[PDB]
Amino acid sequence: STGSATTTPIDSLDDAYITPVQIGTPAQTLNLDFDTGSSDLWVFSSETTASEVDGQTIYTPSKSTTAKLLSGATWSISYGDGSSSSGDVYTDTVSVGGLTVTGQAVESAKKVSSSFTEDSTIDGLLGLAFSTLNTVSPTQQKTFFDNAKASLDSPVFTADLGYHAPGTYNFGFIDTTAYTGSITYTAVSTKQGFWEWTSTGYAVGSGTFKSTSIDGIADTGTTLLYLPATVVSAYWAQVSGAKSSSSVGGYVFPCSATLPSFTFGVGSARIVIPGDYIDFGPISTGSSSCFGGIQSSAGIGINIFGDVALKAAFVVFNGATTPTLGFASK
Repeated sequence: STGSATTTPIDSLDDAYITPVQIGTPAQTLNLDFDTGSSDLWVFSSETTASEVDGQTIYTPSKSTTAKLLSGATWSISYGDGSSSSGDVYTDTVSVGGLTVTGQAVESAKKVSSSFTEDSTIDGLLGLAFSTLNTVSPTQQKTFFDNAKASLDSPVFTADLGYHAPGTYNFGFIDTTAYTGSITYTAVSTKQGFWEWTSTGYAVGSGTFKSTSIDGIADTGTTLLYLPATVVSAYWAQVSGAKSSSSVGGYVFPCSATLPSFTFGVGSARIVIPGDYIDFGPISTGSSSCFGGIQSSAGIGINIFGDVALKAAFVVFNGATTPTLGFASK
């Protein structure tokens, strides 16, 4: 089997991407944030505290003939940005882009943090990291990909995120028309439950490539590119007037700037992030100070190849017995 679904930015800045997902019978379609950095499929639901729902589409298990309460199971998760959610668990039929899993754990939110309430466009998350990170207790549950894997034509999914445009998540096949040149594959460590890999270095604009190992995660659920402070300083030093602002919470730059590209290494291959991808616009409405899309990972504790990086590439998440990551230009 295979699946193919379009993923769409939630706003003009590509702050996140949503992908329609069919849950239950009859289908209830919710727009979920596909997150390769976590492993819970959770949704706004009829059980969510009413004051914490503000425009989201909810899953109502009582209207689904295939929903079954997973007795005794609860979940609770916290994300890198400090947002959180928690609740109980149903199993139900879940389809993405024509690919169907029966008995998928669908984590129903009783509580969500303000950040989620305030984003009317995201109806939940669909985790695509390794199932070892799943938070369901007392019986840990498998991700959608883990459940689908054995049925897929090939045990892979691909992320093809757009810059200010829709893109695609494919399950079970590699669309050879969706990228240019070759896909370069690189080793993955699953020891922390993430798609963790080591980039071979970087360049700023037309500068010389610096060979250096940068360990980090491929995380579709993180907006920006978070890298070591040395790397980030070298990038922003090439932008006149750029500075790290403690009050704003990272590097800002004059909105009148033309940003240089940033290149990252995948083995001997190179992925080029155009400068425009690094512009996240005014820090507040009407400001001439703009927020940068490359930020320091110092104090996160891990480097994160988020959407800013991933949207510059066609990315293969290879879930073979020994998982790997593949990157191609496009």
